[PDB]
Amino acid sequence: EVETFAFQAEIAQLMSLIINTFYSNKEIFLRELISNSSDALDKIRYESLTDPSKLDSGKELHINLIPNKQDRTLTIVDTGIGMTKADLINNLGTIAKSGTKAFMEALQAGADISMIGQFGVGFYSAYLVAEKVTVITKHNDDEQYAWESSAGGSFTVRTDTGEPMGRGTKVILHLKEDQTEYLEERRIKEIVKKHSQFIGYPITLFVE
Ligand SMILES: COc1ccc(OC)c(Cc2nc3nc(F)nc(N)c3[nH]2)c1
Repeated sequence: EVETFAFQAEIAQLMSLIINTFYSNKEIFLRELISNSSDALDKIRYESLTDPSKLDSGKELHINLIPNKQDRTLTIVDTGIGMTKADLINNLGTIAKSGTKAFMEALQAGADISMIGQFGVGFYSAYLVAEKVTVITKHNDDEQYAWESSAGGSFTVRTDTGEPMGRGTKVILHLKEDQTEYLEERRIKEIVKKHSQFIGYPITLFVE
């Protein structure tokens, strides 16, 4: 069964700003999500220092970038800490409320969209290039979940019956029709080199 939830009003507002504002420098979505992955990998790494059993669900700490032209998706995969149901439905939204407001304020004073990550809400930059985002995630303390949103003010959560992922998070970007450049190998490489060059975890760009 699929539960449908309303975004907090501020988040829905931010999402619509991201979708509606004319802003050509869309490529920053990728460093935002890679950075989110890196924080999540840092978290499970730190936690395992005092409980090595936390790595029973997978020892490898890394990031995969997987384009698929047939499906028109770009997937960012990590083996970080993963998200619980509570994170998905409640906690992320609660923390995002302040960041969103600060960001929206900054945006006059003349900040720009590329600065979204300094407000801890970089995830929503996915909406610069994706019409729909699906997030598959698994935390040690919980079951595997599928979060999904095409914006418009709501998101869904369901327990995921797909392939089990061990531990971590996959963000599946269903790209907008005019955003398929982000499926191209050389465009992805270029972006990773420019914005994510010093991430402390292996980043593997899959080819097709
Ligand atoms: C639905 O997913 C999100 C919604 C809002 C949001 O930041 C407001 C984030 C940001 C984020 N949180 C994450 N937690 C883990 F363990 N791994 C990741 N790769 C994560 N990315 C995710």
